[PDB]
Amino acid sequence: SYTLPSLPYAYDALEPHFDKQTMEIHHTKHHQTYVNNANAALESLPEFANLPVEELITKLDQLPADKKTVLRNNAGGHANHSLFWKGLKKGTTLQGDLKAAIERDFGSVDNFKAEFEKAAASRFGSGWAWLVLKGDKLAVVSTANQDSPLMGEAISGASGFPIMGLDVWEHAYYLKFQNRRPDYIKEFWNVVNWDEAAARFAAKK
Amino acid sequence: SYTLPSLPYAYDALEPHFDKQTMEIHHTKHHQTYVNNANAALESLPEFANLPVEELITKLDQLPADKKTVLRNNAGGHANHSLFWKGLKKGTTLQGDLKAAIERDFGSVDNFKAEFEKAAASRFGSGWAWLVLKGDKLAVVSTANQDSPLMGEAISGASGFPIMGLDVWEHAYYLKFQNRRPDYIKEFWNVVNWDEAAARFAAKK
Ligand SMILES: [Mn+2]
Ligand SMILES: [Mn+2]
Repeated sequence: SYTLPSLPYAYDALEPHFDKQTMEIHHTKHHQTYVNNANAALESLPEFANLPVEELITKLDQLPADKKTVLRNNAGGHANHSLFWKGLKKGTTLQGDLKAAIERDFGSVDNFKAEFEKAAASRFGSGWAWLVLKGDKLAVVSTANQDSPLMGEAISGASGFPIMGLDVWEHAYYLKFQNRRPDYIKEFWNVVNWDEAAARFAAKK
Repeated sequence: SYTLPSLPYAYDALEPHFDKQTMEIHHTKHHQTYVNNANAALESLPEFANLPVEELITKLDQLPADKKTVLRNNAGGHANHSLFWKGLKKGTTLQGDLKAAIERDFGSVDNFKAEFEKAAASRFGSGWAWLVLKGDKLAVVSTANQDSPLMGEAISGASGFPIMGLDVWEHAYYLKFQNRRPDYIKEFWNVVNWDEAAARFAAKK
């Protein structure tokens, strides 16, 4: 039984970058729905229901053929948004090991940002832009809908351990930005939680 | 080169069903961008640039590998939205041979509406819900992002001649309905142009 996590901050804690109205709807309506549908799909699968959502999405091919898609979509949605909320915070600073790794793997922070922005803006339709750790190297990848790199290349077209990510489904930015996804992407730099990103980069698991 | 077609009515002609602000943005920003992106990719393809968009999406497999996805997405977007605007109109009535065909193929108008509503709601992520004519029979199907049944089954996962369609990308309904897509789908019944659908059904292609 998956529980919708509470946000680690107020709905307007990311203002003036991400709007409070969207933060509320995004959490209480969209995430709520993924949790509901994932839970409904796992009702007849107690063997899989006890696994953490992050582990479940790595075992999608282990599910009954008729449960793969519904759980890929909703367990993926739950896993992705849970990471999203924790990966957002104002006032942090990229530094330490993670900053060194980005400069090492991308040449510079600006280099990395340009590549991330490209992935985020070029994601056609619904999806996510990610900064992942593929073994020893950091990389920028994107996925469609609620797919996660944790699902593997065969399913998601991407792979690696997510360090941080940006939701580019239109519901994530339409109320305030409408079609202006690039403005939303720029604002993201102001709220991406480098402290949590650093924590994940340290864990690597 | 492609050009953004003018709407067949004022931006507020679909009120109180589809909001005027969305009609404006959807047309002048979203549709415009597909036209812009398609033209940019076709600049270097004089042998394809002269083709009507509806014809171009039937030959995506003929394009250079590096041009297939960008044109599938943008030429698809242009073709889809062009159909969409003409497929909307207030005050129409589903009747004639189209209605009889719907009743024959789905058992009843209400049965058809339920199936269309289901397909429209079940399209996960960005996409379209379609009423298509194939094998001389009407059927409900959905496609991802800007894919069209006219692109064929291999690419779009669907086939047939579109009679009418509903855009379920979040930008099409978020301003007024937010996450409540089913409500948006219900309102669609109030603006779906049965006259144009009937004309398309008559022509058969
Ligand atoms: Mn989201
Ligand atoms: Mn659209």
